[PDB]
Amino acid sequence: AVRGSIIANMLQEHDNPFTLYPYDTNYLIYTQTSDLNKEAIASYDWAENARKDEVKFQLSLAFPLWRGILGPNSVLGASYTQKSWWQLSNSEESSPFRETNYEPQLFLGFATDYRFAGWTLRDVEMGYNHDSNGRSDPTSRSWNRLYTRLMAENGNWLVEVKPWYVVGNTDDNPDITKYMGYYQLKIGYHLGDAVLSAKGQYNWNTGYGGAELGLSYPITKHVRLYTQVYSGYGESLIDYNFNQTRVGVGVMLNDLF
Ligand SMILES: CCCCCCCCO[C@@H]1O[C@H](CO)[C@@H](O)[C@H](O)[C@H]1O
Ligand SMILES: CCCCCCCCO[C@@H]1O[C@H](CO)[C@@H](O)[C@H](O)[C@H]1O
Repeated sequence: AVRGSIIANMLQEHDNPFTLYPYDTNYLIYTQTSDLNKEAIASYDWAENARKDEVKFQLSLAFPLWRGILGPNSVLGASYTQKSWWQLSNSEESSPFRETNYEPQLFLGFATDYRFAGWTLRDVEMGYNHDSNGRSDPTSRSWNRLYTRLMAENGNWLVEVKPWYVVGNTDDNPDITKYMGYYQLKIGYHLGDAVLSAKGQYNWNTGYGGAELGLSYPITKHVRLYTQVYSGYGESLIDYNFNQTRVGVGVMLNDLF
């Protein structure tokens, strides 16, 4: 199976066409943020009654569009990642959604076997990424990136680097690279069935950035208990230039590996 190998997983054909493939993690946690960005969402009619406690979730799927496109162990794929912040408890304002980040990708991935002194480069993926919050001005955030995702493992460790280059219109947030940087590092450690993870981005030039620490353990064969702690800038597109520390607990399907 090869833990956390996204590309190798996509090559494994499913009998039922409706059985999709996981790309990033899939979870639904009840959170509590340190500070809520009302300044950015001031245009909303419920902005003032915004609660610091929100239901946060992430949906992430991969769709193999063409296997073996560039030889065996290669694939032309697509993926969809959605992160949503929901003011569920806020019954006073009809439980509105504060932000949703739609993140579809089109890539060319390869399942590899390169040795790096104990480590093994399992995935090499290169593609285009679109990320917008589907909002109308002034609360509209959006940016496009061309990237490369590398994944390597070493026993109970997993490391994934994802450098990128911004392409296209950045008018909705001209300085988004100031807070996001030029790459994303992800680390995962397997302590038996417990999975510890780290995911962050950092601009070494400006000093801005954010990080995410997570810990899961299986409830059953498919679901897991997940605890997350984000801290820094760029949690969501609307909060790309807003700093906050968020803690949440909930359920998770798949983790890093
Ligand atoms: C490494 C393989 C990458 C496959 C992703 C296909 C991206 C096609 O997508 C196109 O990419 C262009 C890049 O300059 C953009 O200018 C276009 O707006 C976008 O539609
Ligand atoms: C395979 C390992 C790839 C690591 C990706 C790191 C790339 C991030 O590197 C960044 O590049 C920018 C443009 O040159 C510089 O301005 C930044 O100072 C630098 O941090």
